[PDB]
Amino acid sequence: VGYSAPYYSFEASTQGPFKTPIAAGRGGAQTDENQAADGNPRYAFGRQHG
Amino acid sequence: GVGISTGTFNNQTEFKFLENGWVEITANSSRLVHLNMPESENYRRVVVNNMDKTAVNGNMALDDIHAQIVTPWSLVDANAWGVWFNPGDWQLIVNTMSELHLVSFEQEIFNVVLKTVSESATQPPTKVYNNDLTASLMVALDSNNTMPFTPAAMRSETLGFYPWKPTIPTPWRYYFQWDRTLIPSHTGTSGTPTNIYHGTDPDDVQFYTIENSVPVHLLRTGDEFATGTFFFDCKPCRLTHTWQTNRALGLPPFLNSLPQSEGATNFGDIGVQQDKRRGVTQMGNTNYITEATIMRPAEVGYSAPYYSFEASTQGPFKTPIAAGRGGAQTDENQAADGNPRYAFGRQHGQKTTTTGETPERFTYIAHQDTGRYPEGDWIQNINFNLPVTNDNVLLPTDPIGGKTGINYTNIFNTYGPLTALNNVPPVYPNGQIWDKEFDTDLKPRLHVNAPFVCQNNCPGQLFVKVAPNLTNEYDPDASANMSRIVTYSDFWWKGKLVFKAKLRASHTWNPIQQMSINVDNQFNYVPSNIGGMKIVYEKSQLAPRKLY
Amino acid sequence: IGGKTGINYTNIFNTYGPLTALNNVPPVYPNGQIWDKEFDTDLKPRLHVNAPFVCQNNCPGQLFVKVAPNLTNEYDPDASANMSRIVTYSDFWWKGKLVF
Amino acid sequence: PAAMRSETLGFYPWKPTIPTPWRYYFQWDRTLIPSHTGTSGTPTNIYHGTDPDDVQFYTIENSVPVHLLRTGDEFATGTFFFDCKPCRLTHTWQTNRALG
Amino acid sequence: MDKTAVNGNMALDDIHAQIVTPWSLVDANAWGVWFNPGDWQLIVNTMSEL
Amino acid sequence: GVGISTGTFNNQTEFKFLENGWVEITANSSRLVHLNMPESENYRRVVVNNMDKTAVNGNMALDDIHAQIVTPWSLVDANAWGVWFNPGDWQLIVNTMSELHLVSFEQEIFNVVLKTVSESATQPPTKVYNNDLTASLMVALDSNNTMPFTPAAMRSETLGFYPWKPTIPTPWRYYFQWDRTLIPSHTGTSGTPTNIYHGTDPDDVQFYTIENSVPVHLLRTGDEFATGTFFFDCKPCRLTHTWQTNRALGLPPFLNSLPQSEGATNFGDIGVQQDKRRGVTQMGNTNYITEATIMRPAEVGYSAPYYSFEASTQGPFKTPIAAGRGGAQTDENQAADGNPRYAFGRQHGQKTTTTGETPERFTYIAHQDTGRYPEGDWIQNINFNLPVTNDNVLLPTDPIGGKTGINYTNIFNTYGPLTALNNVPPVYPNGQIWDKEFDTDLKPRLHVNAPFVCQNNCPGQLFVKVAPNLTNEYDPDASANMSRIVTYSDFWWKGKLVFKAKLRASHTWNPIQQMSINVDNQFNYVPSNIGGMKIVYEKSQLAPRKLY
Amino acid sequence: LPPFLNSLPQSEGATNFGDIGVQQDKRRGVTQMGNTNYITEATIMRPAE
Repeated sequence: VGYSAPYYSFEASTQGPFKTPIAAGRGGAQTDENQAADGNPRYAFGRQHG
Repeated sequence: GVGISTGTFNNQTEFKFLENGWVEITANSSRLVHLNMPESENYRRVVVNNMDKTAVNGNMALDDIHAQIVTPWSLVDANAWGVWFNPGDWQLIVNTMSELHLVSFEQEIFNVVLKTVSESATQPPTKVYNNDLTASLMVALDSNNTMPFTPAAMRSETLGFYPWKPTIPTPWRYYFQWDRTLIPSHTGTSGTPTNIYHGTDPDDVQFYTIENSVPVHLLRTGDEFATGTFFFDCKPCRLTHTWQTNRALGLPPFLNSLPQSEGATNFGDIGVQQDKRRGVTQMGNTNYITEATIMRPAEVGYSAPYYSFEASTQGPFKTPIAAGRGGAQTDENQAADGNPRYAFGRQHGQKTTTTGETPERFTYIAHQDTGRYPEGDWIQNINFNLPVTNDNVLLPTDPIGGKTGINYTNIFNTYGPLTALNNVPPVYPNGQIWDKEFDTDLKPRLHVNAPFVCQNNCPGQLFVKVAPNLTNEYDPDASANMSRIVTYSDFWWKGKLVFKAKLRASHTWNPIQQMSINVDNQFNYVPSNIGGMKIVYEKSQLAPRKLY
Repeated sequence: IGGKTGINYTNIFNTYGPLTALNNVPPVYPNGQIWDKEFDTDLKPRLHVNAPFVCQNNCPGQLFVKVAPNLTNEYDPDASANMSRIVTYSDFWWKGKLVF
Repeated sequence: PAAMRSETLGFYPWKPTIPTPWRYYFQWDRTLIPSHTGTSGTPTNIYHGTDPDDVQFYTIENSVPVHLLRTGDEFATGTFFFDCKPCRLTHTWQTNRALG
Repeated sequence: MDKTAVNGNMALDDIHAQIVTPWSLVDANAWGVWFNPGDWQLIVNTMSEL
Repeated sequence: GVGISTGTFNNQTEFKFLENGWVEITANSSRLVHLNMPESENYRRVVVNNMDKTAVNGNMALDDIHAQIVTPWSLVDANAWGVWFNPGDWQLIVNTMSELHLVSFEQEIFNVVLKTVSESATQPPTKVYNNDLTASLMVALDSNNTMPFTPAAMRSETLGFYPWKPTIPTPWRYYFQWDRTLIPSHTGTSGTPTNIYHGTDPDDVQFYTIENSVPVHLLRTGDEFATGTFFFDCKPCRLTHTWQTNRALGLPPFLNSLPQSEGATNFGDIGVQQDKRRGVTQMGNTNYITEATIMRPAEVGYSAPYYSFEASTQGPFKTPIAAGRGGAQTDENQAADGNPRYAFGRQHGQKTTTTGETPERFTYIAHQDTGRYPEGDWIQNINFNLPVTNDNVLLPTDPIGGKTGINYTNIFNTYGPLTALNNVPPVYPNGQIWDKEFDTDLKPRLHVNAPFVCQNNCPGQLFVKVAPNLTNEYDPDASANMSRIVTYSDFWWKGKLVFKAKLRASHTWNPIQQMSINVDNQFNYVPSNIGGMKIVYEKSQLAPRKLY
Repeated sequence: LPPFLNSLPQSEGATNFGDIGVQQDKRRGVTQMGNTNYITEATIMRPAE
């Protein structure tokens, strides 16, 4: 159930580096805002959307 | 019969346009095949041991130890692009179609001839060629695909590529199980690493004979043979390449400032602080939204270990990769892994009139940008404090295992549930057309050697052999070697491959990349004053396609 | 690893393989995207980390809008200048209907 | 998808909104070598330009039929059906450690 | 380039080329466009698949 | 009506493949046309006399004297390749079709708007634009082709070539008969050669008005107009060029000796004395059979006088030629006669963002080798004694009339009953598509300005005009000038051209010449950071065809 | 198509000519004189003879 993937891994092809995506992050017993990790998405937005 | 031809020569490829932009390409190929009696009339079980070469520490990749069964039969293989299309036809396909479908295959043997060389050992020792009218050619079509599959194109051993040049089949041989152990080492590795050929696991043993498995046909001059039509089962082949990288997927950032003047330095500018932008990332602990940082839907391509040899029951083997690199960074000089290399002879592209035995070769750099610049890769500690500190980064520059010529990219693997890749593009003319899937529970998502893998059913292989032309003396109980009349046969082979293609449509304002003759390549498409011929390789997914 | 003290084997680690079981991404209300277009790639990704719904064979097409040019009395197509327009703007009502 | 930039229609029915300026990626070639704080020198950081075979310039005018609507007019897309596996509204909690 | 010009800042890369068009995009693909906190509660607390 | 659109924008070109390799191309073109009220509301009869310029001896070719009728109407012309296809589409046609058929044409006017400029002569003098809801646009389609035919493409005055850039029609004017006499002279010609504008032959007088001849339509916002479908009558256009010269027709000489080795100097050799060979010639008094001498069936191309001005009733005019040269010998430097030159603006190819009023231009060098190298020509006395003697030869080098810069090739003409030539190839994007035949008893075998000439029937011209928007004061008996409200109109024009094409087939082993983007031309097919656009011209009969 | 006159007579008069307003070597249009920029009425391209 789940898998391990390289973290804060930038890969590079024909147009510059890019972050390697992960299907799920963590959080729970160990991660909260403080137990911050990879895989969890972050949303930034304005007055029209929240 | 004796004075009657049993067939027709046909090397015409027809293009028949249907409705709704579908063409039906039917490639006819005809050759004169020359065939000699077998070295022996036996099956031979031979081992190849170059232990001496691997005996040098640091040379493991030079390993060639194997066991194989040598058979008295020859294989007629026509699965290579060059057998069916010429530079002319390829241009048509490649510049105007957008996808290819392999539909069927048929082949037939006609106008068989058997002669016997008689030497009138004279002053100037002479030899008379005579027709053996009642002699037979032996034909076997393994349509139930019993025999192990051996695509002659991985050895540049297919029929030849020119309709006005006679050809020959290859001696059929197949791998026989063996057990071998080889421990890697390097220049100056004290000692002698184990390098052992253990032998054969009895439970892995399978000796196959044509005679016991396929029905054999004897054809005399008057006879003829024809395979019927075989239909393949295969997903279509795209004739277009993709160019978008993770870096080019979706909505670009809105530029708050646009160039006011033309000029290679008059850039536009996002107008917003990288730590003050809106959008999505997968960096839960950061407020920086950059193009390297912003979220993309999946990953195009993947990272795999390079110049990685793996080892199982029979020796080391190179780990295969689905796509190499090349472009901005790799040319012949920016040489990498993943790009295939083709070596071949006079029958398949090496200039005909060229003297010398060095194969003709080429490294294929596709056009779909789906590979990697390992040199641009970097791992960096999760705190993400930015001008990253030498010990919160792993650069393709830092050494692993203390080896200075090894970095984490050589052992790296970023394949996973978000990987998106494309099958392999066609390599004209040296590339194989179709391949047999592995009879494995779980199968490979692609084959790096043919764009077409037939799953449930493939055409069976065609085996040929001069039947034994005994002399008056023959004693089956002698421990000697059967003495035969020197016989050879010439027959005509005619094959028919049908494809289905779809015509491309322009969708951009700007023109596309097309194959075209020019003052620099021109002479590669016409004979020499000597009649020398050559067949330069070409690319196939010239036009772009949007990935997303 | 590599003698870097702030890097360990987990940062370069990968245990994805033929026994991996995972689930697609959950919906993010209200900022998350609903649907996404699959990649026109031979082999496709098992999921998309940005939308729980990827439409394969067919997706709704995009909708583009624009005020057509409201020219003034003076207009010279062969001038290397910039077309002069009457300051126009438009307001319209958009109505959409999504069924689940 | 305008949602990866938080550029969708707005979320409140009683607040007027606006569409986003449409733009799309154009092929380019760039090289950037990683480095760190105190990396002697200046790592290659080059914008090479465009592979001509990767070039695709698209225009709306040449590709889609354009509709001019005046006040009296109206426009309607018809109904589009999606093709998508269902989305689960439940989470799993079992780890390899809790199976069987 | 100026920003990446600082060693250790590669992840701050934003170099790209794009086509700027005179058209606007009407995009409504975000949850917030179709449901309110009220509706979301209903879906999420009582349905099991969507 | 007022708030209702009466039309649709469409600039999509569709390619619909039929059976047996026939495509049906349907080119949709849409533009926003801007139109102003007329200078005057009258027909004007004006003469242009640049006598002063021709007044310089040696400047006759600079002649511009003519009479014309100036009309209050504008012409909507869309006959230029660039109006219907983009670089993208052209590549498709040109690289994959082998012949083109122009089938039909339709055009319509919609979404009409009329505004009136009101100036609030303020501090900073202002002006308000208001809609004149009851005002009318006047449309006239001369479908009986009454008016004299005036293809706007010979002046680079067609609709513009980009769908996202508004355009304008041209002020319609037509030639009015005049009589003029100009005697040629040269630098230092004593005296003043007659240079007279005699006036008009009364029997050659034809004053035409739109109002009296075509039905006029008044369209208000709510209205719309549509021409119906017109079918053309025209022979097909070939998309291939020929390359064979008289020198390459038929059976080559049998070579009695062939190169034994490869080598740019290892030639083969006919083995027979030029005066001892078999074969046919038309040199009844000679036994020499050479490639320049042996008989060919007819002649490909012809020789015509060069930089020849002829004179009739209205001034001198350049003698036209069906094909120029270029290739081995002519490039921009090996400049010659017969090749057309195109001058144009920002609306038709000149870079958009370029400042400066010099037209953008280009000389078109076709690909069909059907022209001449006058420099290689020679006349030689019938005795044919060979190392010909200076006075039994006329070389492009000897002077005629004692002029040292004139030779017999400039006055030479070898057109005759054995001449074979091809019609003119298409010039994308500045070239005209179709042309009206001459209503002459005997007609020209071709037109050097359009590959398509419609004989029996052509689409009629489309005339547009803002109707008079009078003010409160208007006195028809005043010798003054009618005072009008400053009105202008914007309307959308939509045209539809349908073609029929046939797909090409490979017939040679070697690839063909195809149009393709590359690192050197790439930036000519995409906008600038400023949005500058340009439309570089292209060639059209790229692939070869055998002549015989 | 005759050349578009950028200047028209303002007064009646057998000498009140109109004038093309453009330099013969700066005009748009077609010719068959590949090596020249002069577009005049004797020079401009006609369809046949």
